[PDB]
Amino acid sequence: QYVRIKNWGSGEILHDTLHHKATSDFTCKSKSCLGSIMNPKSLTRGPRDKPTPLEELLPHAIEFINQYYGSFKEAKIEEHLARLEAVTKEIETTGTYQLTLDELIFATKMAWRNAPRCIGRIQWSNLQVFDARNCSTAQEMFQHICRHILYATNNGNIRSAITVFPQRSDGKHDFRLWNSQLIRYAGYQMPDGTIRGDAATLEFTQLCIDLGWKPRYGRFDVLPLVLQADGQDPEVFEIPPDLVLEVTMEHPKYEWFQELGLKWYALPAVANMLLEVGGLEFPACPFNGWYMGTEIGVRDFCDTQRYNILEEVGRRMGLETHTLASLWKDRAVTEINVAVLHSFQKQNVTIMDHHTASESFMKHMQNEYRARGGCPADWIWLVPPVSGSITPVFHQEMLNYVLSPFYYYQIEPWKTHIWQN
Amino acid sequence: QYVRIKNWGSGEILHDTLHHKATSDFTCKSKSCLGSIMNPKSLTRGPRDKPTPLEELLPHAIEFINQYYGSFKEAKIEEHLARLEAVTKEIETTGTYQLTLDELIFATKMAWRNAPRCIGRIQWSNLQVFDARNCSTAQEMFQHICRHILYATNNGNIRSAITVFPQRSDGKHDFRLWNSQLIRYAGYQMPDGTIRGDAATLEFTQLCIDLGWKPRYGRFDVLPLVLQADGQDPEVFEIPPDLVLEVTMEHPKYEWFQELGLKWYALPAVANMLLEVGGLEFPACPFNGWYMGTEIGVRDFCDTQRYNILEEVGRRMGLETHTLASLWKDRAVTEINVAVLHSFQKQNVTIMDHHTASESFMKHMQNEYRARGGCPADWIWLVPPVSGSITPVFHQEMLNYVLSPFYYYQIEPWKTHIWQN
Ligand code: HEM
Ligand code: HEM
Ligand SMILES: NC1=N[C@H](COc2ccc3c(c2)CNCC3)COc2ccsc21
Ligand SMILES: NC1=N[C@H](COc2ccc3c(c2)CNCC3)COc2ccsc21
Ligand SMILES: C[C@H](O)[C@H](O)[C@@H]1CNc2nc(N)[nH]c(=O)c2N1
Ligand SMILES: C[C@H](O)[C@H](O)[C@@H]1CNc2nc(N)[nH]c(=O)c2N1
Repeated sequence: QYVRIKNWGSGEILHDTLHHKATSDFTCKSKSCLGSIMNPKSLTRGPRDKPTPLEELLPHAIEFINQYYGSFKEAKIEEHLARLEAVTKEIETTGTYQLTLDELIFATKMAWRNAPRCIGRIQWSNLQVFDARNCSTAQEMFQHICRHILYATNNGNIRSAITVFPQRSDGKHDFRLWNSQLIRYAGYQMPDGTIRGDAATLEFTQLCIDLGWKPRYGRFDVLPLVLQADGQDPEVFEIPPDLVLEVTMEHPKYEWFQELGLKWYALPAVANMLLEVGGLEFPACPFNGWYMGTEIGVRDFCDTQRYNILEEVGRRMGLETHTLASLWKDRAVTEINVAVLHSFQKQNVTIMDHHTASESFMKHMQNEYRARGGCPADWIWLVPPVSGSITPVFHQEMLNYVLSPFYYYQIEPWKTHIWQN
Repeated sequence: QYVRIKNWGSGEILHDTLHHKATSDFTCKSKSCLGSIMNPKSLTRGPRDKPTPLEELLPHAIEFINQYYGSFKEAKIEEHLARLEAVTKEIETTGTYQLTLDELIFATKMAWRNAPRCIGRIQWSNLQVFDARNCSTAQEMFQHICRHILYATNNGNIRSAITVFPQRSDGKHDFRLWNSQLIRYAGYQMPDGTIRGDAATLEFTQLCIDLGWKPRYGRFDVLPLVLQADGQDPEVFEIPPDLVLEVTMEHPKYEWFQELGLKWYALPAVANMLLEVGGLEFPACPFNGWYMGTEIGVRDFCDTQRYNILEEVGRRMGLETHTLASLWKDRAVTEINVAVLHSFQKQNVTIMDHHTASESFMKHMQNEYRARGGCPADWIWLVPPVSGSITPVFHQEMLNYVLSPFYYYQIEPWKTHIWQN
C-alpha cells in the first residue's frame, strides 16, 4: 500500500505511494545494497543502433500523454483524446512522434522534479526551455549553447534553463555534448611532472587537445565545447570569453585569501545527460540552475583529486596542519566556504549556502508528499559534503526510485563513437 | 563473479566477491532503494515462541563450524571433523547446541567484523569476551554488567568488551536489556513544560519511573539498568555511580564553555542488540568500544532532538545566529567538537576524532578486501556527521550486505513482552 518514512529530527511520518510508479530494476540487488555507487546501470541509458521497438514506444507514449493531460487542474478530455490518437497515428506512420513544445516544457520540469540527486528541486517549475529540436549542424549547436549560457548567466542573476536538441532517431545520428559541464576548467600535466588546473579533467583536456584545441597551460582555462551533431564526429568550439562570468575568491577577513589567486565560474550546467520521456530519448539537453556553495568551496577546492587547496589554507591560518585531531581541516574548509559565499555575494552572483538549501529541500519534499505521495530522493547525494547532521536532510529517511520523465547518465561518447575519419 | 568498486579520491578499484556469502533479502527492493532507512527489517531479528526448526539450525551450525575451523592458519581436520559430529549429535539429542568459548570468541569478533555500520572495525580482533551464558537471575545479569563496565572503563583507558548472556532457547525465556545503551542519560518533561536532560529518552525514562525508579530531574542523570532474565519481567537496577566515568566539557580557549555545565560519559556501549551465529541467537550481549568525537560533539549535543546546544554556543561566540548563510552553525559545531576532544584528552579518556577514524577505516577496508575480497559497509553510517567529503570514506564506493555471524537490532522489548504481573 505505502512505504512508511520517518524524520528522526521531528518524529514526523510520511507515507510513500509514488514509488509504485517506479520503472524497471534499480541499482540495489536483494541480498546487497549498491546505494553508494556513483554510476550504476540503473541510472544510465546507453546508445542504440536501431529505432525503439514500437511495442515499447507506444505504451510509454500513451503513458506520458496521460500524465500530461492529467496534470491540468481543469481537464480537457477532448484534447486529451485527440492527442492520444494523433500520437498513435504519428507512431504508425513515422515510427516515432514529436512532442508539442508544451509537452516538452512539462517533461523537462517533471524530469527535474524526478531527479533523486537534486537538492534544488523546490524550483522545479521555474525553468526556461529552449527548443533546438530542429538543430542540424555543430555550428548551430554552438550558437544555441552560447544563447543558453548568455540567458542563464544574466550578468550574475542566474536563471534556470535547458536546451533540447533533436531526439534520438535510429541511434546513429545522436546529438551529444562530449563535455561533462558546459563550463569547466582544463587540467594539464606540466613538464616538471606537476598538475596544473583541474586534475579531474586531465584526460578530457588531452582529448580536446587531440582534436585541435590549443592548450593554454593556465590554472583556470575554460575548456572548449566538443559538439557532436547528427551522429557526426565532434567539433571543437572555444566558448566566447565574454559569456563566461567568473568570481574572484576573497575572504571577508583574511586579506591573504585573495593571494591564493583562486576563482570559479558562476554557471553550473550539466552537458552530458539524457532526457527520457514518453519513450523518446534526448541525448543532448544541457541544463543549468545556480550553485550551492559547497560544490565549489568543498568539492572543487578541497577534494584531493581536484584543486586540493585545503592544506595551503591550513598553513595560512597557521593551524596544526600536521595533527588531524586538531580538526584543522574542519576550520579550514569552513573559511573556504565563507570565502565562496562572500565572493559570490559581493559580486552579485546568485548562490545558496547548503544550510538554506537543505531547509529548502525539506519544504519541497513535504510539498511533494502532499502533492503526490512521494519524492524520489538519494540521501547520499542530498546530504551536503560538510556539516551533514547539522542539516535537516540528514535526519530525513528517503526512498530513491526512478520515475519518468527522467534525466539519465550516458556512456562516455568517446567509448562508443564510430569515427567517420 | 565480482562487483567492481571504486574510490574516486585515488581512482583505486576493488573487486568484491564476499557479497556472495550474503544472507537472505536486504532492505532495498528492486525498483526502489531503502538505504537511508534506520531500522529496516533486514537488520532486525525479532522474537520467537518456539525453538528453531532443526532443518534450519543444523545447516547453519555446520556452516559456522566450517568457518571457524577454516579460520586457522594451520588446519585441524581431525578436530574439525570431531566437532562437526559432536554438534550434530548435540542438536539431535538436545535440539540445539552450545558453542565452545573459543568459537564464541571467534563469533563475537566476526560479528563485529561484519557490522556494516561500524567505522572502528580495524580493532575487530581486539575484543575481551565475558562468558555469562550460565547466568540465571537479573541480579546476576546486573553483576556481570557492572564487571563489564568496570573492565571496559579502565579508569579512562577504554578497552573493547562484550558480555554474552544465555542464548535464546524457546524464545519464551529471553535474556534482554531493555536499555539501548548501558550508559545513557534520562530526559524529563518538567512542570513548566520544558524538557530537561536527553529529550530522546523521555519515554524510556518514564518507563524506568513506572517500574519504580526514582527520577532525579537532573540534566545528566544516568538511567538505571532494566534487566530481563530468563523471560521474566524486567527489574530496575541503578548503576553504581563509581562505575560511571564522566568528562567535564571544556574548551582550550573559550573559558565560558565550561560555564555551559556540560559533560558526557566515557563509555559507549550497545545494550539491546542480538548476536546471531551458527543458527543460535543471543538476545542479550552488550558490547562496547570507545567514542569517536562526533557522536558527542555533533549528535548528542547538536541534534535538535537531543541536547540541542548549537544556538547557545553560537551566541556565546557572538555569531550571526540569525543568518544561516553566515555559516555560524559550521563554526559552532567545530568548536564543540574541539571541546569534546580537548576534554577527553585532558582527562586521559580514550577517544578518536572522525578524521583519524575515517583513515583508519580505509586501511581496514583495504586489509579486508585483501584478506577476504570484501567488507560489508554502510556508507550512510560510515561517513561522519560533519565534514563528509573531507574524510576519505566519503569518496569510497561500498557494498552493504548481511553476513553471519552478525549483530541485529530487535523489536523494542516492551512491545512484545508478556508480563507475568
Ligand atoms: C535552481 C538551482 C538548482 C540548484 C541550487 C541545484 C543544485 C544541485 C546540486 C548541489 C547538485 C549536486 C551536484 C554534484 O554533487 O555534483 C545537483 C544535482 C542535480 N541537479 Fe540540481 N540544482 C538546481 C537546478 C537544477 C535544474 C534546473 C535541473 C534540471 C532541469 C537540475 C538537475 C539535477 C540533476 C539531474 C542532478 C544530478 C547530477 C548528477 O548526477 O551529476 N538541477 N543539483
Ligand atoms: C574500538 C572502538 C570502536 C569505535 C571507535 C567504534 C565506533 C562506532 C561508531 C562511531 C558507530 C556509530 C554509532 C552511531 O552513529 O550511533 C559505531 C557503530 C557500530 N559499532 Fe562500532 N566502534 C568500536 C567498537 C565496536 C565493537 C567492540 C563492536 C562490537 C563488538 C562494535 C559494533 C558496532 C555496531 C553493531 C554498530 C551499529 C550500531 C547501531 O546500529 O546502532 N563497534 N561504532
Ligand atoms: N548546481 C548544480 N551543480 C551540478 C552541475 O555543475 C557542475 C559544475 C562543475 C563540476 C560538477 C558539476 C561536477 N563535479 C566536477 C566539476 C549538478 O547539476 C546541476 C544542474 C543544474 S544546477 C546543477
Ligand atoms: N562508539 C560506539 N558508539 C555507539 C554506542 O554508544 C552510544 C552511546 C549513546 C547514544 C548512542 C550510542 C546512540 N545515539 C543516542 C545516544 C554504537 O556502538 C558502539 C559499539 C561499540 S563502541 C560504539
Ligand atoms: C562514493 C560516493 O557515492 C561519491 O563520493 C559521493 C557521495 N555523494 C555525493 N553527493 C553529491 N551531491 N555529489 C557527489 O559527487 C557525491 N559523490
Ligand atoms: C535518516 C538517516 O538514515 C539517519 O539520520 C542517519 C544517517 N546516518 C547515521 N550515521 C550514523 N553513524 N549514525 C546515525 O545515527 C545515522 N542516522
